[PDB]
Amino acid sequence: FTLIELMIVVAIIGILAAIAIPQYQNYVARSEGASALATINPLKTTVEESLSRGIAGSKIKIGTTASTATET
Amino acid sequence: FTLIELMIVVAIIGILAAIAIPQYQNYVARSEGASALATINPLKTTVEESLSRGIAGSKIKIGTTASTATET
Repeated sequence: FTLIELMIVVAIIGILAAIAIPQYQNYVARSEGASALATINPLKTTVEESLSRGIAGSKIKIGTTASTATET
Repeated sequence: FTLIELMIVVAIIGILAAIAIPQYQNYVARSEGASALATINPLKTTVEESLSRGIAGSKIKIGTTASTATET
């Protein structure tokens, strides 16, 4: 092992560092907003259809309970 | 003091002389060459490292002046 060998390794370590890391939280925030909008968008169909069929607005709830003829 | 005593002394003086002296300047020259090579060998590491880090070749000088970020 020579000192030139180790100094070249140190220089290449420094060069391999310093790689600029761009902003990434904006991408995550935008994806979260898109996911939320895509999650709550189909619920417009449920509310509108239930209101069209006469189901009371107070009877339109959120859950996995089996919807009856009066509750959705 | 006898003449035989002094003649034995003279003979032993002559015998103690005449000791062949081999060549010795070759050893000194070889040691000087080795010392010079060992002196200038580590300077290869300095030049190569400075060139690797981007320091200009004209800025790589010899001296005890404190090396800066641009001069070595």
